[PDB]
Amino acid sequence: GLEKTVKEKLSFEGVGIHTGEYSKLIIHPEKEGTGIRFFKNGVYIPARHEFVVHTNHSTDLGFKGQRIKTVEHILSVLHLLEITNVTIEVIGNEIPILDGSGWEFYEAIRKNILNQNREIDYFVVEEPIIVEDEGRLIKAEPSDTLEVTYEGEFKNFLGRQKFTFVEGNEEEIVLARTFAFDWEIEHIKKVGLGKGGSLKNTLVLGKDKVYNPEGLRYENEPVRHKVFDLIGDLYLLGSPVKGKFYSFRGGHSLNVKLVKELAKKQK
Ligand SMILES: CCCCCCCCCCCCCC(=O)O
Ligand SMILES: [Zn+2]
Ligand SMILES: [Zn+2]
Ligand SMILES: [Zn+2]
Ligand SMILES: [Zn+2]
Repeated sequence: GLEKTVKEKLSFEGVGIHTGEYSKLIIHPEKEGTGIRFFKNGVYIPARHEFVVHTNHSTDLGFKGQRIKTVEHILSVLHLLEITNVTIEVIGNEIPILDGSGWEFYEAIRKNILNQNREIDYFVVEEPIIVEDEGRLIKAEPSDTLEVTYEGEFKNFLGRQKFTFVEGNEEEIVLARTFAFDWEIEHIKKVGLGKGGSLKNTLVLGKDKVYNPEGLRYENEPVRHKVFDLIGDLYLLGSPVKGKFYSFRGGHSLNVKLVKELAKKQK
């Protein structure tokens, strides 16, 4: 496939789920071979694993004293549409959460794709690999197409659920919203996070209840969102990824751990 950028500048704005502050994005077109990077207060922060500085409740990047929180969703949408060259200018300290999914980003960027004059240099998983952490596990193996399966084992009514994404089914995961369980809200607030969270941008679940009056968009919306997250974190490898992935209870921390190991193996 050929590298792609956006036809023109695209802007998005809104509160950040963690900072609770208003932030704005301006997605700028870039020439072939530029790659995906963020720009904040005069500093360019490449969308690569070397710049990850936090992964507990979001994937955050930083460089030279400048930090940007929650890049997982915008990066996942860019990965899914195979946008390879753009500069995401951020005026604020975090990417706007919007409705908690990648829908708005997806609809806008998809309508503004510009093919360029260079073959994409994909990151191709060359051999099987497995990373684990406290019962959580993620496996990656060779594949001509990006395939991602996420299996969750939740302590509430969700129980055991599984979802598989395959190329062409992008729309099945870009609408899945971020979620949190009521029993983890106290901790998130205590560590200085989740300041912008609300039922408008977060699916809040209880042991046996869904607080959002609109309910779930899909009975397995939570696992679809986790697949969406992994695809965003996988883009930290530096280019569109070709491989088959299986994540069991994975999260941003384990996702980045996998990315770093795959990168080391210069796979
Ligand atoms: C009662 C209003 C709801 C408060 C929402 C708390 C903030 C949401 C935390 C974000 C959870 C996603 C964590 C992740 O990125 O893996
Ligand atoms: Zn090609
Ligand atoms: Zn924490
Ligand atoms: Zn996240
Ligand atoms: Zn997410």
